[PDB]
Amino acid sequence: IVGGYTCGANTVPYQVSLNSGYHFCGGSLINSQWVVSAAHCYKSGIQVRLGEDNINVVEGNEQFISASKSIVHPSYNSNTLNNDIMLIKLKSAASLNSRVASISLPTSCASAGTQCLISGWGNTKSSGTSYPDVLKCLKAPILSDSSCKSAYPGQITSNMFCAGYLEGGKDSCQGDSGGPVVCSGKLQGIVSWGSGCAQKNKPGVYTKVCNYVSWIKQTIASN
Ligand SMILES: [Ca+2]
Repeated sequence: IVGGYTCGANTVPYQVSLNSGYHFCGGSLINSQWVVSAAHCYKSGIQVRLGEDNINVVEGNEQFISASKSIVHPSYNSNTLNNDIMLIKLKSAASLNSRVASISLPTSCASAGTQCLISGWGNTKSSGTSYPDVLKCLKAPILSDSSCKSAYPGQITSNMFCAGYLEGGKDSCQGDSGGPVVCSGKLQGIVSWGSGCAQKNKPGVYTKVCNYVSWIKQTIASN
């Protein structure tokens, strides 16, 4: 996260870390057995880390759980990043408490201007690379579809939204992918892609979770 602040330990109880011997993506807990993340974070060997603040120190409150399976959206397109969503089933059910809790799915899409909380352990630099130990947070509005499309003409599908600041200085960055975008208590977005980090007129692009609620529900029911 570039331009954000320290969240505070366990204040984003639905944030997960995907680990393969290092932190490579984020994700959100949506029930005791399932995490949502981005299709592009897809790899074998994933250990889901819940209740993490400092990802380098065991502090207490962590639960380390192997993914049992990862489900990339069948229509995911790695050139376009259209349908950039993935579900991960935990080998066993997390223990839900105040530190480790699930985020609700929206029942309707958010409008332009809604303020959301984005969070991750990704690079905190616009230029160069500086990874934090602790979770960082950012408040960012959802931009209008007109602005989003005039920033990335021919690249925005109806399953993507833009959020952030046209002025540069504040954004998600390398490391943050798969992580939540939460707006009024629901998960509206997934960190997906952009152009550099916190560059002027190049806001971050997010997966539009409201378009996937049925798919999520349907796939979880059958697995
Ligand atoms: Ca830790």
